[PDB]
Amino acid sequence: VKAGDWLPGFTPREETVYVHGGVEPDPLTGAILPPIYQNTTFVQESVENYLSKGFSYSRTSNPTVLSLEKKIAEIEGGFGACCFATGMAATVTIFSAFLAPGDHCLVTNCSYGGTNRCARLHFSKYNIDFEFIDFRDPTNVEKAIRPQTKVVFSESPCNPTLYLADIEAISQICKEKKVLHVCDSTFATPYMMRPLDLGADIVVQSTTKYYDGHNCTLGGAVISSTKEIHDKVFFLRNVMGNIMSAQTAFYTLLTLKTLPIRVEKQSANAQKIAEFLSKHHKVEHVIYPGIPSFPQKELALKQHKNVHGGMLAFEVKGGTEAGIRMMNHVPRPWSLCENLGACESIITCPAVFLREDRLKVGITDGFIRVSVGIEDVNDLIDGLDYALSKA
Amino acid sequence: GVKAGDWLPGFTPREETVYVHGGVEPDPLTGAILPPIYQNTTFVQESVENYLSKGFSYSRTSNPTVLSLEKKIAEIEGGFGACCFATGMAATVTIFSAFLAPGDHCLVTNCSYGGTNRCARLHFSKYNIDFEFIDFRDPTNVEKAIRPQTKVVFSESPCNPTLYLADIEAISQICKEKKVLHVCDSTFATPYMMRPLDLGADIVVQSTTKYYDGHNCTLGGAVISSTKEIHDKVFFLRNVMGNIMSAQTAFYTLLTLKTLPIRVEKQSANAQKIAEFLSKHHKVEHVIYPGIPSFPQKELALKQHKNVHGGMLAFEVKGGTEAGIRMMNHVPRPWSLCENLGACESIITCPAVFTHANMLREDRLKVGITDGFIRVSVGIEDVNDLIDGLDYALSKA
Amino acid sequence: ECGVKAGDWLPGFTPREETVYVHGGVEPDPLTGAILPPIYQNTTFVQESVENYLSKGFSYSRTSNPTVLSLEKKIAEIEGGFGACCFATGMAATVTIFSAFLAPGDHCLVTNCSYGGTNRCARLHFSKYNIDFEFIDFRDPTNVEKAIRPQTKVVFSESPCNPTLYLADIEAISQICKEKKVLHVCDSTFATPYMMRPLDLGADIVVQSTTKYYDGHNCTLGGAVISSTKEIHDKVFFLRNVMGNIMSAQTAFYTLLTLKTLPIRVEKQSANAQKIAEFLSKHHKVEHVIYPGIPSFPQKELALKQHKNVHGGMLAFEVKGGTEAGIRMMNHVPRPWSLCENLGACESIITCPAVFTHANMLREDRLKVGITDGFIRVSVGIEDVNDLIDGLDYALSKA
Amino acid sequence: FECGVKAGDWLPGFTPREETVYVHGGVEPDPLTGAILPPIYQNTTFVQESVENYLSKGFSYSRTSNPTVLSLEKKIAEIEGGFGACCFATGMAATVTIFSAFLAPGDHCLVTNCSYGGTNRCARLHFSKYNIDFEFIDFRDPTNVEKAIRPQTKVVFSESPCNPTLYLADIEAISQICKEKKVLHVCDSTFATPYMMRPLDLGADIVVQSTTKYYDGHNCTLGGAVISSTKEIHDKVFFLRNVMGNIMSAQTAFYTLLTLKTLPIRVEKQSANAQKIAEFLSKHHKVEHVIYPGIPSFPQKELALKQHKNVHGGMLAFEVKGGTEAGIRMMNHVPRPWSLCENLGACESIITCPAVFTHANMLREDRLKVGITDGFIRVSVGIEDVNDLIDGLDYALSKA
Ligand SMILES: *Cc1c(COP(=O)(O)O)cnc(C)c1O
Ligand SMILES: *Cc1c(COP(=O)(O)O)cnc(C)c1O
Ligand SMILES: *Cc1c(COP(=O)(O)O)cnc(C)c1O
Ligand SMILES: *Cc1c(COP(=O)(O)O)cnc(C)c1O
Repeated sequence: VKAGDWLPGFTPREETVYVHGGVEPDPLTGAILPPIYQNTTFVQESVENYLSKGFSYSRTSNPTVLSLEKKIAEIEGGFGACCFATGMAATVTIFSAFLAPGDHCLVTNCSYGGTNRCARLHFSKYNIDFEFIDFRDPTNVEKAIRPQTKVVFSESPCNPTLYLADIEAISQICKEKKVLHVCDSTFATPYMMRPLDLGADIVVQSTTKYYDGHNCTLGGAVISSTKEIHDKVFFLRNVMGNIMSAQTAFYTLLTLKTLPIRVEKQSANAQKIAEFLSKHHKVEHVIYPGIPSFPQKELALKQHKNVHGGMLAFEVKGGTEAGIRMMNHVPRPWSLCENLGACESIITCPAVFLREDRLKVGITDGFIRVSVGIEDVNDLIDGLDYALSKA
Repeated sequence: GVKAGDWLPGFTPREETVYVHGGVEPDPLTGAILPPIYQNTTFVQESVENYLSKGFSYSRTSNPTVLSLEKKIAEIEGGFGACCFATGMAATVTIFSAFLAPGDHCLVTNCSYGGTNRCARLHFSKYNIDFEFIDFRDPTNVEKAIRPQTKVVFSESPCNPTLYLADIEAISQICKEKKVLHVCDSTFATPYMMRPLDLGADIVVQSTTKYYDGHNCTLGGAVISSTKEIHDKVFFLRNVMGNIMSAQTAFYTLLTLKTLPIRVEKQSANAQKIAEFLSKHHKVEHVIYPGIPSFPQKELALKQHKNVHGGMLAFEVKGGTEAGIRMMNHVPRPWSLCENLGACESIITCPAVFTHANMLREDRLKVGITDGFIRVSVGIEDVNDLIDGLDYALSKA
Repeated sequence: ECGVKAGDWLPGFTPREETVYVHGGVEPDPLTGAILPPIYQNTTFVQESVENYLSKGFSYSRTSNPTVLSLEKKIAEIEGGFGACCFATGMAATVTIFSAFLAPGDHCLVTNCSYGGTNRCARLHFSKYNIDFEFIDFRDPTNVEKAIRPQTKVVFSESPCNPTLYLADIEAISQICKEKKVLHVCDSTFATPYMMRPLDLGADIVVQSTTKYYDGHNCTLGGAVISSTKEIHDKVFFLRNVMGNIMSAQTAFYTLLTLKTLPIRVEKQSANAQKIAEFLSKHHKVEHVIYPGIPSFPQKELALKQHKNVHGGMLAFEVKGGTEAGIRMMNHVPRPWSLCENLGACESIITCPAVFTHANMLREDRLKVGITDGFIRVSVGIEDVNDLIDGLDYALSKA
Repeated sequence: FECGVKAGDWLPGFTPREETVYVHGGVEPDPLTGAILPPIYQNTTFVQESVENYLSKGFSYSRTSNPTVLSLEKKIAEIEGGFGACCFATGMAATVTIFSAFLAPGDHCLVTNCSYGGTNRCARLHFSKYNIDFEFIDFRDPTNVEKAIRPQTKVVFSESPCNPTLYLADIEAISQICKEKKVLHVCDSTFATPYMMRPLDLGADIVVQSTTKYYDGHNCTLGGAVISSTKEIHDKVFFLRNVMGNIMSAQTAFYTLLTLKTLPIRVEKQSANAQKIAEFLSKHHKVEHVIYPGIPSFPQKELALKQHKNVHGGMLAFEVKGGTEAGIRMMNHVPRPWSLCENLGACESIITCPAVFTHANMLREDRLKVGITDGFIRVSVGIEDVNDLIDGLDYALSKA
């Protein structure tokens, strides 16, 4: 083999896949990065050679988006991947493809609020029955499955309570029951957990959070384990017109190269911050998979690779008013906003951004979600200490 | 005392002024004449109490650049509001997802855009929604087919690719009398030639990919709503389905929309000349263009078309499918053999051999797509080069 | 006849003007068929071997880039030159000209009412290199003939001039410089190739600020040097690599998009400008109007000989009442007008050089370069001309 | 620590630590919208509200200044520890602006003889035509710089580490010498990055950066930066950048603002991988010499540990046994994940041989005078798994 070739029998290791996976220099010019195909249509050789070069119209497929999809499928370990404008678009495409009137769908009751509301308020009007259950015990999944059940939709770790779901056990249950297991691994990243290695049928990802990790783009990704699922997803994406654009795909191809080192820094910072918070006299409870008080420490040790993530949560003593004061006084470098998984550490209120339906979802009084970034951990802890001084 | 930066109080801007400036003012912070690109996911909040005080939180729900474009588009189309989407298909599917439910009936023109038709029949009907495809050239047919289950009447004019016209005013009168939502896709028309919201339509769907862009650069869609209620439901469902337009695409479209009037004027003058040339060419059987006397709906065209008759035309070659294939395989530069329309670059397509090549012949003659039908999207090149290329190609058929 | 197929031009085809603006120097992407050139937003290019170094034509984006190269071939075709080199700004292009073709002890003739950037560039920077710049009247070519020295290497003309709209006979000056064997460089930013191509008229080098009409949307900055011979082009290319002022791929993509509508943009701008100049010429508050399309124009013979299709989107006038009247007018110019510094855009722009850009310079020099006290520069856009005239009328009512 | 600041403010008197500055320096949420990232002002001109309020909002024309570029410039000035900074289309543009602003006919300028080939070519092929004398000397000894200073000397242009021999220059001693002799000190710290060495901290007057390499670190954009220690130097550079029309674009500034946030962790990973790779290469039968500041064989190890912070860098060099032919064989058989190209400092590992690619048309004596031997290989270590990089290098050396 010569320059530009991978060694025969090569299995690139993880970080190599994040830097190089599924992307090669441009054949025409040798450009080390994939050029941006900011372009609607593609000229055909003739009528008989329609699609001979692989492209026709950017709503159906785009070369930059295709390069990103190949990289994403390689990173998550699936057959194929389809990229979308947003993570909600990926979720909605899954629900549109695999649910018909009369079908049943099991969802984790602490899913992302957008997923829950899109199921509850929109798709329910098509006479699809969504049942929200506790995924912490896989036996609940096994006993709630009906003959009409098509999709089991898990999420691990959960937004924002950080509950874990045993992806391997749930997937075994679903294979025995012949139902599609879809897993939302946005909080974990493939660097900490790949549900496809654990038997899941589909992975859904909001690339907005960690794939980007720069507060730059929006994006979604559906990673399919087989060709049939992938082809159904691709067809429906073309039908619904929610494909990701070439510029976003270029941004994400760039940002994905640093996901491992970013997540390593974020999870080290998060470990230190969780320990600090767990020894703080104004903090009632701290949720982080890496500290011994984590209720699902056994599952986290079984399921998490490399790290325990940049996401944590905590409750301030005194409830809603103390939490609101603290968040109103959290100083820079923190940012009080709605995203997560970025270089910029973010602090959020889930509720104030009915308590009867929220206390059942785990978001109790004074629940604070923390997305740790890559700043100096001491500056972050200084800001947190000052903010807690106002609680 | 009107000063620099203000509009004169009682002076409504005219059309081209609206296309250049509509709904976009210089950046308050810096004075930037173009609004900056908010290539940015999230927006910092001043406090928990002052949530959304500056109007933004998350770009999937709303983005400042996208919002500027939406204000310009709503101004140009003459509606209350607008929501911009990643594609035109996204906008159409958002309409269908918002206003249809199992058991409802929806009327669509049988010569709709292929994507609209395929989206209805292969996806939404699995939700037990009945889509009936009737001929919209006679509004009394729409008046007949409306039932108590009917919720949406989906018209298109001019139609892709047959350029059939629908009388938006008469159809809107019908739907208003019958209390049913009239949605019109005027992508082929552009707001410069026809504004369905002026003609009584309740919703307009646009694929900004075509003429709003006009440069083969971006994908995009738009839903322009006549009332606050329709706009609010479209906005909510767009946030739910995550198919909003990107900020970079919105910037591109804000740039290209400024030249839509002159672009469409050049394209339509070129198209008139090309249609006349084709109509007096011996290897051409039929020519379809609203601006030549042989157009079957000349009365409606003169009634509801403004300024121009469009850059789209169509024609049939003598000898049918094989002759059309030969000709299209021999259409030289400056022409492009591809799938888009409405761009500065002139484009030749065969919907029977490219878009509906997998479709059977028996049902493609019902869409009016004869085999040998050729869709022409005229660009802004010198019309003599375009005619020379067409003549060379026709010599091969 | 022939047997060319789709994607081919007819044999020996010479595209007409507008066709060159839409398609010139750009073919679909050979790899994918993409109708537009993809953006090569990347720094370095991988080589397949030591032997095949540069075999695919690219190594490093500072030296050259595929998107920039597409734009450069298009611009060379549009201006009718051998080659083109694209730069980050128009001033970058001009500075590269001056850096390449002047040395200590050399003489260079510049039009006295040149653009302020070129004048400042020569007087405040390059003069330090013992290059002697002389600023003369270019409205009479015999002035150019009489000012040429044995040490002269460059004659830098500009037509129409920024902002006086003075013209220069590019053909006669080109004849003079050919006779005495000195390089003729011409800045035709204000004209655009759609109105005047100096290389057609015997110029050796054309300099363009693509920021203005090439862009025409107030979006990007950019410059271009178009060379009539391979030797000049190679010198410019080498120095552009040395100085690191190449245009970026994103800017090149923007300009490739915007250039496609320059003909229709300029047609609309010039029709609007003709109507606006005719309106202002009759105006109570207006002292003079300067536009090549009205009989008032002093150099109308040269304009009719030298201008193709249009007389441009630029005009200028003088408000009666001096600097205070100018200031009142500017302070009350309403939308759709904009009070700013660019020109050639779809958005109509208006400004007064004496109180904004040239406020620091002494009145004697302003009058020396023809910029009177009430001088107003007007870049006409593509808005409805009636709204523009209404705005001008109100602003003048406050004068 | 008893104050009353709230969300959006820094703590009073706060000086953030290094990584915090890389993420947040020079940048705050957008006042209009709260946008956490600076919007891209893809925009030429800026409307003025009045004749009297001209420039009251800070901007007029993007060739002179642009808000995105200014945000990046503030971040860079904070990161390098300087008064001000101006950003340019390329690094060569930054260097060219320095040479244009501070040199006149008859002036003398000392340049490190192993400077980046572009700077050397810039000096000899273009600026020397203005009767500016450029003398190229060995900067590894500050006494050489002091003895080589002439009455007409105005600029001393150091580089450390130098492209590509990785020679070091004692920035602090050279700065002391220049400050005594009242001469400008410009330092090209492109290879080092501010994360490893900040020459303004060590007394330099001007820092020149190619943001193309490590600031970007993604093979994405070109750019340059001039960081000035005083307002006077900064104003001179600003004025001349407006004259030269070589300012950075807003889009490039946005890209670089994005990528600068990960420079610390990127450089940490790159330098750890580079330490391992240099050891593995110090260790090979086909390798004659390895040059990396982090291994004991480095000739300037003492200066390296005095001057370098946190890391020893992602750049290394070595020389294969067997000269140009073995070097060519290895280069022709360097497999993925390596790339054979001309940039450096990126996430993608890059390898090249200057004597056969960029300096191939250069005389051999001229190359050996700069220390570019026949088997000389320049290695830019990325952030891939170091074992894959080592396997690729081992396969390539097997075919040498
Ligand atoms: C944010 C999020 C989503 C939605 O992705 P978007 O890009 O915002 O549409 C889905 N799932 C999870 C777990 C998320 O955190
Ligand atoms: C092309 C087209 C569409 C689809 O719009 P996209 O932007 O391609 O998704 C819808 N309607 C009509 C009339 C069209 O021509
Ligand atoms: C504006 C202008 C220039 C300078 O070009 P920039 O892109 O602004 O640097 C040069 N010449 C003329 C005639 C101009 O109008
Ligand atoms: C690459 C480089 C430069 C030139 O910077 P560009 O961005 O390529 O113009 C200058 N100095 C050093 C040390 C370099 O490595």
